[PDB]
Amino acid sequence: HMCDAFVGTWKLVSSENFDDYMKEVGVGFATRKVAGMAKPNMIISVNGDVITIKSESTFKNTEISFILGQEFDEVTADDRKVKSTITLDGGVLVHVQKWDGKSTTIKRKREDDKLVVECVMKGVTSTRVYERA
Ligand SMILES: O=C1CC(c2ccc(Cl)cc2)CC(=O)C1=CO
Repeated sequence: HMCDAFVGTWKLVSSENFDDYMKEVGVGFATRKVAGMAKPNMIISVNGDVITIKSESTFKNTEISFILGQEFDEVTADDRKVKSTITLDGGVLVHVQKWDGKSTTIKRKREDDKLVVECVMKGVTSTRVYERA
């Protein structure tokens, strides 16, 4: 029942500061431009202890399946190979990605009828808001 309120089909409706976040992560110019245009659909589902997050866009399709607290390998939309751990902190999904000595955190929370995503790289944050599709 853990993540029930996250389950569903979500579509991006707003983004703020995403180019600067991507720059801070180390994403190159061309990928930033094309990734920044995308309006992804994110499909979140749960089956037993396994959570699946799929993202579909004109840029890239991604899929991760995981168990809370259990590290896994992830290939990100910008083709980083990272080690990821996702936990729940007070109702917020907290997703840490580690690679090349670096780390970034993606937080996902329900707020009103939205799914709010905050991407943090050091001092740089981006907020991405999704609504039900
Ligand atoms: O899981 C993700 C991925 C995240 C992203 C996309 C592209 C790059 Cl280059 C870096 C990070 C954007 C996002 O909104 C999201 C929502 O759950």
